[PDB]
Amino acid sequence: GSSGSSGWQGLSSKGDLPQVEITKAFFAKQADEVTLQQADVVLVLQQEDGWLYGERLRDGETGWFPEDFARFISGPSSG
Repeated sequence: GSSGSSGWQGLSSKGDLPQVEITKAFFAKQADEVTLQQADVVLVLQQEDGWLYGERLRDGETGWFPEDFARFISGPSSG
């Protein structure tokens, strides 16, 4: 299959939310900040001029992550 598991299905709200790839690890210092790795994926949840909140698809950790440490894959389209 694709990795085992034993818990809840998930239960989360999301669709086409914005995603950014962490160019470099982002060691969380605060209690709101989440630790990210290089070339990671985080589902943005709340965009705050300065900090971008999301949930790491890795484990599902939801914290605050700066853009400087990520690259908007697709969101602010042009067309």
